[PDB]
Amino acid sequence: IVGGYTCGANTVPYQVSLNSGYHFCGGSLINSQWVVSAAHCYKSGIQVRLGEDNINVVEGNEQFISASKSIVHPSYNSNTLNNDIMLIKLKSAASLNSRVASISLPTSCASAGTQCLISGWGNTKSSGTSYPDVLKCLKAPILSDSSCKSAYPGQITSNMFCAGYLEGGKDSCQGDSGGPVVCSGKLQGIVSWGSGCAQKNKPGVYTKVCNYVSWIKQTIASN
Ligand SMILES: [Ca+2]
Repeated sequence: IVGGYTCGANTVPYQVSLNSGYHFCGGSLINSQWVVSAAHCYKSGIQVRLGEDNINVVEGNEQFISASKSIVHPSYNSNTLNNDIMLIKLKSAASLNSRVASISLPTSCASAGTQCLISGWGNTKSSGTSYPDVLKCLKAPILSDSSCKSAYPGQITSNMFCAGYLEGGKDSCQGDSGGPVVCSGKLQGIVSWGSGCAQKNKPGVYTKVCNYVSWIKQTIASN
């Protein structure tokens, strides 16, 4: 996260870390057995880390759980990043408490201007690379579809939204992918892609979770 602040330990109880011997993506807990993340974070060997603040120190409150399976959206397109969503089933059910809790799915899409909380352990630099130990947070509005499309003409599908600041200085960055975008208590977005980090007129692009609620529900029911 570039331009954000320290969240505070366990204040984003639905944030997960995907680990393969290092932190490579984020994700959100949506029930005791399932995490949502981005299709592009897809790899074998994933250990889901819940209740993490400092990802380098065991502090207490962590639960380390192997993914049992990862489900990339069948229509995911790695050139376009259209349908950039993935579900991960935990080998066993997390223990839900105040530190480790699930985020609700929206029942309707958010409008332009809604303020959301984005969070991750990704690079905190616009230029160069500086990874934090602790979770960082950012408040960012959802931009209008007109602005989003005039920033990335021919690249925005109806399953993507833009959020952030046209002025540069504040954004998600390398490391943050798969992580939540939460707006009024629901998960509206997934960190997906952009152009550099916190560059002027190049806001971050997010997966539009409201378009996937049925798919999520349907796939979880059958697995
Ligand atoms: Ca830790």
